[PDB]
Amino acid sequence: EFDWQDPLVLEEQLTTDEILIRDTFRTYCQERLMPRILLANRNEVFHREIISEMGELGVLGPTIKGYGCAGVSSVAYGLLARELERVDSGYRSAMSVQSSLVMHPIYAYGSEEQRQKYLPQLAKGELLGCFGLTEPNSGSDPSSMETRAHYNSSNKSYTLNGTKTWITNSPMADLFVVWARCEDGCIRGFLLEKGMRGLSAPRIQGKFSLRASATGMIIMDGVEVPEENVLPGASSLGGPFGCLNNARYGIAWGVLGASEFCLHTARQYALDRMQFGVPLARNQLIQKKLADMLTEITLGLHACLQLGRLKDQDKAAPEMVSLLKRNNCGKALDIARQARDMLGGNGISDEYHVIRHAMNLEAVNTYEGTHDIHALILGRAITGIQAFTA
Amino acid sequence: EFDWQDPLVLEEQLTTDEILIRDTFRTYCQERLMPRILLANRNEVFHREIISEMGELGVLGPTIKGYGCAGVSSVAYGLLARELERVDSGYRSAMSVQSSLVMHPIYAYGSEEQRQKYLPQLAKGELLGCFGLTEPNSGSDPSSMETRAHYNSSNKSYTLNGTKTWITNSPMADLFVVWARCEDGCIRGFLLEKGMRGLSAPRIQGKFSLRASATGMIIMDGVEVPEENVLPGASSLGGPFGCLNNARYGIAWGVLGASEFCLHTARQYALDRMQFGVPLARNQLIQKKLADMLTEITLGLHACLQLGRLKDQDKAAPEMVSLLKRNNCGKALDIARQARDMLGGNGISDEYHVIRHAMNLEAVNTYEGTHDIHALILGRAITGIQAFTA
Amino acid sequence: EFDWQDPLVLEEQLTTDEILIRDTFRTYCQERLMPRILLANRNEVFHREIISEMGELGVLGPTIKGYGCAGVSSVAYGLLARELERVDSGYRSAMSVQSSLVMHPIYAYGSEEQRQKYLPQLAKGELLGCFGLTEPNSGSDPSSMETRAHYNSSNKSYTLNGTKTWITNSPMADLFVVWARCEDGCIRGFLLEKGMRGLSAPRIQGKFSLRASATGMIIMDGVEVPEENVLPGASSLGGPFGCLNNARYGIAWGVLGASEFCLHTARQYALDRMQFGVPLARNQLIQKKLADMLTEITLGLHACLQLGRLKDQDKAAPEMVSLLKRNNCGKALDIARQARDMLGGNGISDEYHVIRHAMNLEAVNTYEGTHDIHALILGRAITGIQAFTA
Amino acid sequence: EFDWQDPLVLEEQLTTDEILIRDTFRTYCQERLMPRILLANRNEVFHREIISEMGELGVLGPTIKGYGCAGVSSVAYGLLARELERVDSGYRSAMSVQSSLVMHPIYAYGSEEQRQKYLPQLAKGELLGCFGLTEPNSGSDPSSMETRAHYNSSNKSYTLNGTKTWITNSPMADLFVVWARCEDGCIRGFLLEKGMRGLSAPRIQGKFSLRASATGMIIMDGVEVPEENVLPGASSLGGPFGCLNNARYGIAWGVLGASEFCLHTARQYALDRMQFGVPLARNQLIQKKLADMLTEITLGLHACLQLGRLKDQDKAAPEMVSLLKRNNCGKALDIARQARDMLGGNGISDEYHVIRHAMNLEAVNTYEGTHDIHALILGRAITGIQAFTA
Ligand SMILES: Cc1cc2nc3c(=O)[nH]c(=O)nc-3n(C[C@H](O)[C@H](O)[C@H](O)COP(=O)(O)OP(=O)(O)OC[C@H]3O[C@@H](n4cnc5c(N)ncnc54)[C@H](O)[C@@H]3O)c2cc1C
Ligand SMILES: Cc1cc2nc3c(=O)[nH]c(=O)nc-3n(C[C@H](O)[C@H](O)[C@H](O)COP(=O)(O)OP(=O)(O)OC[C@H]3O[C@@H](n4cnc5c(N)ncnc54)[C@H](O)[C@@H]3O)c2cc1C
Ligand SMILES: Cc1cc2nc3c(=O)[nH]c(=O)nc-3n(C[C@H](O)[C@H](O)[C@H](O)COP(=O)(O)OP(=O)(O)OC[C@H]3O[C@@H](n4cnc5c(N)ncnc54)[C@H](O)[C@@H]3O)c2cc1C
Ligand SMILES: Cc1cc2nc3c(=O)[nH]c(=O)nc-3n(C[C@H](O)[C@H](O)[C@H](O)COP(=O)(O)OP(=O)(O)OC[C@H]3O[C@@H](n4cnc5c(N)ncnc54)[C@H](O)[C@@H]3O)c2cc1C
Repeated sequence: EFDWQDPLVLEEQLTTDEILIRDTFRTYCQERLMPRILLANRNEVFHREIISEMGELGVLGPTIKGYGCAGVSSVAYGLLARELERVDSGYRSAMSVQSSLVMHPIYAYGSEEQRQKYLPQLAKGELLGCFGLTEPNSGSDPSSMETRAHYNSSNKSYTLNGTKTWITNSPMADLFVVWARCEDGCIRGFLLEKGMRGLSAPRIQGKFSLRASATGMIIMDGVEVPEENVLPGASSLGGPFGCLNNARYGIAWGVLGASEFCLHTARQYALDRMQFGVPLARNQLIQKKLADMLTEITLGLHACLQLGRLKDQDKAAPEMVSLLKRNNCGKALDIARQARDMLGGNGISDEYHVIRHAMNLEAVNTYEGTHDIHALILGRAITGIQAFTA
Repeated sequence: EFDWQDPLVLEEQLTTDEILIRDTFRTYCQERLMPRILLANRNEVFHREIISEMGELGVLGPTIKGYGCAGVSSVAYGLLARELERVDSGYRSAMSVQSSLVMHPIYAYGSEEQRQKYLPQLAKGELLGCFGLTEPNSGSDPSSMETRAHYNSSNKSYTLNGTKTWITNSPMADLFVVWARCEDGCIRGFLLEKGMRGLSAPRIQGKFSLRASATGMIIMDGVEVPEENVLPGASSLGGPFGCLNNARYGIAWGVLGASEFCLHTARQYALDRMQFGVPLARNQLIQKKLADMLTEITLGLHACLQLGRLKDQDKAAPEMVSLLKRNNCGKALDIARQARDMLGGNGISDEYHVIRHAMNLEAVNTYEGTHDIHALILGRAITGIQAFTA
Repeated sequence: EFDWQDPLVLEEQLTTDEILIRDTFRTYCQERLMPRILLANRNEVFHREIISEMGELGVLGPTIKGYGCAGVSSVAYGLLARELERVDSGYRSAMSVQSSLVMHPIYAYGSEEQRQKYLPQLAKGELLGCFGLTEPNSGSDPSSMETRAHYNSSNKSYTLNGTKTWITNSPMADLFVVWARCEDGCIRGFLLEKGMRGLSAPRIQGKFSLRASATGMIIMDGVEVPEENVLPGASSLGGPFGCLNNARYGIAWGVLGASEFCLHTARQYALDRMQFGVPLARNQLIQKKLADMLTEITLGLHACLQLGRLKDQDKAAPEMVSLLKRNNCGKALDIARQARDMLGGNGISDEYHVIRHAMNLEAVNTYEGTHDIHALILGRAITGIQAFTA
Repeated sequence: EFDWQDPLVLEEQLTTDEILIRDTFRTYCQERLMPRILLANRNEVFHREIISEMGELGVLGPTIKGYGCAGVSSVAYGLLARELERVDSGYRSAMSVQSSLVMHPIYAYGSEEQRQKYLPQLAKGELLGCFGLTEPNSGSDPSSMETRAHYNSSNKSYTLNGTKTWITNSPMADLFVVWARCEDGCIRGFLLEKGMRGLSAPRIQGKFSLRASATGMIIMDGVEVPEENVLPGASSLGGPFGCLNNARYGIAWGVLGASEFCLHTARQYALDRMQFGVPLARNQLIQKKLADMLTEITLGLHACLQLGRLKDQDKAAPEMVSLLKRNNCGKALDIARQARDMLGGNGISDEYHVIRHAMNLEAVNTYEGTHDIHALILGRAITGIQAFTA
């Protein structure tokens, strides 16, 4: 009766459509993505085609209704993220950005003109987007951003000056969703396009996490943005923070995919690998580790399902997402690390993949809110007292 | 939108009946049990009346259909356990025994005569029962039990000899469900009654955990048991192990009640207690602890709900129960310990209750399968390889 | 070559005198203290005689030179604390107070008259002292104390008003060293004596930690203190904090005694206790725990030795003591908890002693600076930035 | 008085020579090694010159007396390892191999001819050596090695067949110390030299740990070894295990260097980096982490000193080394991981170095005995019962 691959029977909680979506995508991930990841991660190569392929599959911005989007459930989105990360976090990162940080904001805060113009191309993967929020001196604290947008009443345009750093996709992006503080004090979102004079996106080197993902900066040297390129629905941090919650939800699901991959790899290895005349799996010390991995993965999976259902009922609060994002990323990191220890020397070889996941989850536990920041977010909600600053 | 008392909205997952049952019982627990626990735990006093009271409420053996039992869902049973333990583990222990270790076996493995005869009295709390499995040299390993039952073909009866130890309720029990190895090699269950010649149940002293619970031994000096007092439905360890899973399920839910109590107490204390001119809740170190407690409690609550639903569909496997029992008891223990540290000096006073829960959860994490035994149970299920012995 | 009872050979680091002192005291502790601890802890009984006995042995205020004191090394003091706590923390607490919190301050900040008058009696155990610093609203933050001392220029005396709580020895104390804020803003130390009008010391009930220790309050209802009873060498928090470091040093050593006791008990139990046809010690899960316990104990022992040597050279800084106090108390707590889990059901019985140590170490990790406060103390020293307040 | 860079004043425990040695080497490491590590690690480049340079400095095989070796203390050796690893584990690995796994065995188990012939060249870095013990199917269990050596009575030589894997330095080694099982059942050590027919040493690719170190295999296709190339002092596992303890001792010290580097980097970063209008160092959550790092580093440093002193007195047992190797490597890993989390996004860049140490320590915690194997080694010593196998 017990199936270690699905202890609490998540399967019977999914709809036929969700199950169908998951399996279909899984096939694509295993057939087209797994075979390119080894060298991609080793030589820091991101295949632009990947976005086009996922575009044809209609996986980009799946929860969006209309504009060429699937219009599927939040749970389906979570299931998609899990299958992508089961392969690699870098790949899932590229998809999170396109879906939740680029398409979503244009959909929720954009004008109908902007939706009509960008969504269809983004959905089909014709345009690669990026989300510019973080800056050299503004990470956990967005109120410290220095990127400014000055209004030109005569030209009915804005002039942007600033630097965004650690931006996923920027080096090969076509559309840039940038957040800058305005003269009125409010921070707004601007749509920039490659080619605009004064806009640069150099690549960041020396990464030892999310190597199969393109990461760069966004340097704006007096970039002039037409008024029509401004997002009319966002005013102050609420716009970005809102988008952030959608990306974080996808992340809470995704890391479970990476964990499951690590669990499966460690398990099979423990059964195949022999020392002292028996398989490693025969040892108590080894079995306890496997039990811990399965336990944490399971608790996170069913919690994510619940959040996904609440989300579709418009009953999901940002704190809920922080709770699972923080929990799953932290737990996922520990799992990948244990798995690495379990494969011994072979574990430091990327040929065995676990080392790649352990490295990748390092970055995942940091971006979209650090583990400690999310704790403080929960702390504020629990006590009603803010403790970020002094 | 966010309610820290129910982060993922468990409430909307419960039926009106379940909610009604929970609240009704909660009222009883807060009005009748909380007021007696301070001194009960301090002076090791178990109020026999408690079983009668719960009997009138019809909370005893709630999942049983007929025989004067409520016939409620597994989730309802879990909800009941949670409210009882929110008060004290010792109290919930007395109820777990009566319901899952005494009534359940008589219901599933007993003859119709035994059901008709015992269930109604047990349901109303007229009879206090106990479950005798563990022995001085047989704890984590039941195959080592030395209690033997010899058959008397002439009298059509059995003669039992042995010692059961660390038995909840034994000192004031009326009915004893004892497990002994038979001459044929199979271990069977026998129903003994206070008064039988050769049967003794002395109390155990020096307990510093579950003090409000009566704990003793069961000494059998050639006790003669009529054949009709044997449970015809059990043959070898499967009978007790089966019952054990039902008790463990209730335990997985219960410890969450104790955790929630500790969380609420620590939280309120952090808000009321002031040092350095501000409430303790203002400190980052304090807020992280609260965030961790809420996180673990939440993951366990929704996992338990899922298990409860599967259980009512007859799709629950023993491994599922081990996973949650091990997880929730371990996590609950850490939570009570953190809470104790958070109340400082006052935390070692039973007047603040947290110290009582921390002590109680010590025993809970040990009985009904130790934390490590459950890991091995999961390990066997995951690898297909047994690692209990060498 | 390897001796698990002393992995890094601490023995060859001790002087013949230190070794002699340790063994002599050990004999007393095992012969006179161990036999009374079971019931003492169970019924909350502190034997006043214990202080007289240690007085005859000359163990009280051992580092003090003259006044009938041994005048031994700091390491000897640490060794003494370790042997006392190997028996019980409550007992070591009574000795820490007498030696470091009562005798030391009178020795360092007192007038020659006060030394001549009190030290000899305290050294011989004729007088039982206590240290009154903590108050209901002043624990981790001493600047919040409300006990005030008003000067009476005419009578050349002070009038004290306030309440000290959670004070070790107060219910049966003869001498009270109380700290109160003065009209000039500075906090001074006053010597009070039982019998003074307005002075009350009721006992605290409901303790589930350090039960063999007498703990009470110090209520001062307009107590008049002669000027000669004021400690001329202390002015503001430096006096108490200075004394505190001496007590904390003894604590860092002591908890290692309790840990060693828990390690030895768990080890022997694992060898004697059999399940699954072999001793528990045969299991990998069990052996890892023992390895962890030995490792932490060893690291702490040699660190304490080093601190002790520096101390005698007047090169010990308060931060050094915080580091070891915080480390050893935290680690000791984990060790006792693991040991308790290792003895299973029997572990919750005080007959097996481990449960007593686990409970006791709860209080030890809280008093003389909480685990988190000491972290902040280290944090300030490392960064040069204070983070206690906001 | 308190200096966070040396809490317990290790400095006053070192001799003038040891201090002189440390500082002299430190200068070399910071001036010649630090500047090459960034790209070395990034592009997997090991500079052969490094061994020549350390050879001129006389740091190779420092504890050896004569043969052109320094003949310094064990503590000096530890101090050297700490300064090397403060730069990079890969670099220290190359030195550990040359000193403890190549020079030491030739010194202790070799013939005078072999010493005269190899030591002088190894000491000056003229020859690069490697230690071949591990095989594809023989890691934690050496008794499973398949490399065999057949004796040729006629030629008075041996023929070796087998494969060694994960061997540090092999791809550019001149001398190979290989261990093979003989026909008599005993395993002996053979000295091979590059150029011998049938000997191959291909490089291993895909490493994501110790990248600045050359790692390869040793394939022996019927390699013929003269009798004079056999180590006359080793017979069965004792030879390699003996050498292993010397390398492990150096490792226990070394990882503390990497930890200190991570602590210093995280600390400075916390002081320079600002968010929410204050330096990160102002936050409680940040300060606790720093306190933990300093605590563990300190406990390990003084324990290592003690072991080093015992070693020079020939009183060091293998278990002592396991205890510190296991402890320091495990703790060092946690420290590097925390530091990485503390630098946020920048932490995944090798430009900030912490990510390199975290990756490197992964391998260090695995080789020379895994964390769990060392636990079992301690477990056997503590209980007298072996638990490696079943
Ligand atoms: C691979 C990768 C891809 C990324 N892609 C994008 C992208 O597409 N778009 C984008 O906008 N950003 C992106 N980012 C950046 C991510 O959003 C930011 O890295 C994160 O928000 C940045 O904070 P920080 O790195 O400056 O960390 P900081 O937090 O400033 O500093 C690091 C440490 O400080 C701690 N800390 C901070 N404040 C406090 C406090 N008040 N109390 C206690 N502890 C505190 C943190 O928890 C952490 O441990 C990416 C980052 C990475 C690594
Ligand atoms: C308050 C209380 C009430 C109880 N009430 C009842 C009752 O009503 N009815 C009843 O039948 N029993 C009862 N029990 C007993 C409980 O069921 C048993 O205590 C538990 O099953 C007993 O095992 P043990 O205590 O002997 O532990 P043991 O496991 O024998 O030993 C303790 C340690 O050994 C470890 N260990 C054991 N085997 C292995 C292995 N193969 N590998 C690795 N580690 C191992 C355990 O995990 C544990 O840490 C009660 C116990 C308590 C404390
Ligand atoms: C058995 C026993 C015997 C004692 N004997 C004596 C005695 O003889 N003499 C005496 O003077 N005292 C004595 N004490 C009291 C001890 O000195 C005090 O209990 C301790 O200093 C009191 O602080 P608190 O209990 O109020 O804790 P509080 O710290 O006020 O509150 C508890 C929690 O708040 C946390 N906290 C507090 N401030 C901060 C902050 N700024 N940031 C983050 N976290 C914070 C603490 O770390 C802790 O977890 C005794 C206590 C006990 C339990
Ligand atoms: C960078 C690097 C450099 C190296 N350089 C050298 C060198 O120069 N010379 C050399 O000889 N070797 C070298 N090695 C290899 C090192 O000595 C071996 O990797 C280690 O001994 C190999 O064991 P394994 O990798 O097969 O692990 P295995 O232990 O076989 O398997 C991995 C896991 O199994 C666990 N495990 C194994 N047995 C048990 C048991 N009985 N009970 C419970 N758990 C168990 C381990 O603890 C571990 O977590 C190097 C390795 C690396 C990564």
